[PDB]
Amino acid sequence: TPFMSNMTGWTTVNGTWADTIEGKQGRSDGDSFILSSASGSDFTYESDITIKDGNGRGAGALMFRSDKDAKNGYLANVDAKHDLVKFFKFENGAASVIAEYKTPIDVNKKYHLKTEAEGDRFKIYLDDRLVIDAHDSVFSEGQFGLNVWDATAVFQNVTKES
Ligand SMILES: OC[C@H]1O[C@](O)(CO)[C@@H](O)[C@@H]1O
Ligand code: NA
Repeated sequence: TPFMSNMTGWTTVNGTWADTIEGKQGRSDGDSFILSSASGSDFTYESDITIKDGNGRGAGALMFRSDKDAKNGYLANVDAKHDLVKFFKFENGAASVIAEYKTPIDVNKKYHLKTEAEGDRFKIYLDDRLVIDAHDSVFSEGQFGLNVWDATAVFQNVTKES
């Protein structure tokens, strides 16, 4: 098992998801999603994320407090195309952004993305540097997942602690 995670029940919502020696690979034009059967309310959730060459060289994301369809929930991402770390939400099937931090995000560079969620408060860390501290009260609990946007991206050491 080349994909390292402490979570299981990984079930594709859409896009294409496969395990490689670099970890779990997602690939789509636009947004796509894979959900774990694992669920949570307050937690730390993290992954190594690498944007590969291909598609639009866009983004890879943690997803959390997600509904069963990935139509509602929170994401934190690294976006190579836009040079952004975004904290955002889907609500009623569409995305809107809560906070975003500007920094160069390079293709083929491994980033460690960490989210700490506690009640309505979220702290997002990029390679251990705190970059976003935000509030949003829309979702309190749900499934963990992963997302890519206009990208091929690879996720490794995907872990939850609570
Ligand atoms: O940064 C990429 C992300 O940006 C969004 O357009 C939200 O602004 C999402 O659809 C996509 O996953
Ligand atoms: Na970039």
